[PDB]
Amino acid sequence: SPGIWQLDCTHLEGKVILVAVHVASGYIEAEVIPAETGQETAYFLLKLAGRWPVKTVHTDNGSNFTSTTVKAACWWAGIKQEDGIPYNPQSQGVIESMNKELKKIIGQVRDQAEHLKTAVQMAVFIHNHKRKGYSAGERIVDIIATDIQ
Amino acid sequence: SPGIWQLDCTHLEGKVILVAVHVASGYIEAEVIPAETGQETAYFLLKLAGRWPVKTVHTDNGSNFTSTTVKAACWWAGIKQEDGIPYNPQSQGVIESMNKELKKIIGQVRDQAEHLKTAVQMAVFIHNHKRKGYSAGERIVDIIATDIQ
Ligand SMILES: O=C1C(=O)N(Cc2ccc3c(c2C(=O)O)OCCO3)c2ccc(Br)cc21
Ligand SMILES: O=C1C(=O)N(Cc2ccc3c(c2C(=O)O)OCCO3)c2ccc(Br)cc21
Ligand SMILES: O=C1C(=O)N(Cc2ccc3c(c2C(=O)O)OCCO3)c2ccc(Br)cc21
Ligand SMILES: O=C1C(=O)N(Cc2ccc3c(c2C(=O)O)OCCO3)c2ccc(Br)cc21
Repeated sequence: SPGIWQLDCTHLEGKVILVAVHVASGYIEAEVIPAETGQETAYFLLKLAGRWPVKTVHTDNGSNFTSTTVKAACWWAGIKQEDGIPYNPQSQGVIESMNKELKKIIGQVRDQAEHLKTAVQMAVFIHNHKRKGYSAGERIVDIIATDIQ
Repeated sequence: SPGIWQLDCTHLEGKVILVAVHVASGYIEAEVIPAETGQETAYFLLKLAGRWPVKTVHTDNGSNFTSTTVKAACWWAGIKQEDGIPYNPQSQGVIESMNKELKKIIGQVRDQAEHLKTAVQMAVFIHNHKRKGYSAGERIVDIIATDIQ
């Protein structure tokens, strides 16, 4: 479980927000892209796996699951690509709740920046630092550190 | 020291590679940009600080140190912006050595991808996973986890 991530794609202002969630911690990374393509998804996964020890990725849909470019990136980066089918049905709802929360945070900061991408990164910051008392950022580090020992 | 990062800017193929180094671990994040502007640097720091607990950044030059946009981002993200003057003169050399090593890794992967940005992210991956035996990725997590506890 310390190496497990979930991809998630949501839409705002006619653009796409691509999100990777560390399942055990709730920590996220995100980017704005014009549209979800295999190439964009593959590049996003390469960035993620260079930054955190990504063992398994639950892909967000069948097109990315199928994409040869995504498969090439997962091979390159040593990532096991899996489906993201909510076998535990509470998964649909958890992701849905996350997307709603992210968009809410984006709305709270939206006026501080001109570009959506800036507002998205502010929202990533706010989410990962929020005290729930540990934050997601603290949890991911502790989880992986425990795993290393 | 767990919160201390150093910015570094290097050039390749007529483009700019912006690098943030976690001083205590040697862990890096990097991006390709057309040119090093305050706005690009500010955005890069926002991304970094949303992902890792950035307390202090040693800026790479006086223009970024002075930039109002960089100062605004450091304020927003709770980052103490400092100079990057090598008071310990081995700093010039360590950064120089890093840039040389990065470019070498980029050269080793360059043919596998068309875009420089992809090759840079492959090099980030290879650097952060390389066993020196701990890797930089392992060191940064351990350092921050120890700090949390
Ligand atoms: O509300 C949520 C949520 O459920 N998560 C996802 C999540 C998944 C699994 C978890 C989570 C979270 C989380 O609450 O961040 O927390 C404990 C560990 O298990 C979010 C992530 C980003 C943003 Br913005 C909002 C949320
Ligand atoms: O609020 C802004 C902002 O406007 N940007 C920078 C910026 C400066 C000038 C611009 C900008 C932006 C931007 O929103 O990226 O958009 C194009 C118009 O001119 C930020 C970067 C980091 C952080 Br934290 C906050 C912000
Ligand atoms: O050769 C180096 C180097 O010195 N570092 C920077 C660095 C700074 C301080 C350290 C470092 C490193 C490092 O070797 O990564 O290692 C142990 C902790 O103290 C590099 C970072 C990325 C890449 Br690519 C190459 C290098
Ligand atoms: O080697 C490539 C590659 O070509 N890309 C993706 C890619 C696919 C098709 C392209 C690409 C790229 C790319 O280099 O980003 O460049 C534009 C021409 O058509 C990679 C993405 C992740 C990883 Br890991 C490796 C690679």
